[PDB]
Amino acid sequence: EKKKADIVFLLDGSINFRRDSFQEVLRFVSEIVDTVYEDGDSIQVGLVQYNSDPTDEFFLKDFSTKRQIIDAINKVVYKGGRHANTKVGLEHLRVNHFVPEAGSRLDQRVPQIAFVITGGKSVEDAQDVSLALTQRGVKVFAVGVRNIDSEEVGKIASNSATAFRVGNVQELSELSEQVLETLHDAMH
Repeated sequence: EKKKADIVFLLDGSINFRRDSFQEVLRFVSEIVDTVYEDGDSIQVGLVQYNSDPTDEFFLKDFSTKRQIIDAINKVVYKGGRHANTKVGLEHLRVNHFVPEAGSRLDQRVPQIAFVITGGKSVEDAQDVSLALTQRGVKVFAVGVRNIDSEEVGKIASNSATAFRVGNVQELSELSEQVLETLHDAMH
């Protein structure tokens, strides 16, 4: 009954979001972690901010309590940049986050979840990298903000149930209920 999962967040840090809008994404990610991580759960969290390049903020192995994770999320600094490349972002997760040396328990059939939040269409199609992760057992969650349509969010997400869309970062929290039920299913 205890929840076991490794969740890696991939956050668009480009100019698709303003700096203060990015802080609303961090707050949303913190709220997700705070409610999904119950007392006694074995949940690890890593986070990547990406523009044209990915930036490792922390790995699954780094922090071991919910409070350390939440404090780590609320220390990420918006870095900006142009041309958010979600394909390079997902490939970086493939190489550097869903591996044992980064703390991933993918080898032990522990649920692996990639949570993508993007505010604009990727300058490089990420459909094949997302499919390669899905076929390896990684569940890819995709949350498109403002300039993301149904087809782009469908290319990133593993399936329709893990594809979400909102009109702005302030609306992100109306997905909280739906995201957690889907996250709940993704650990069942």
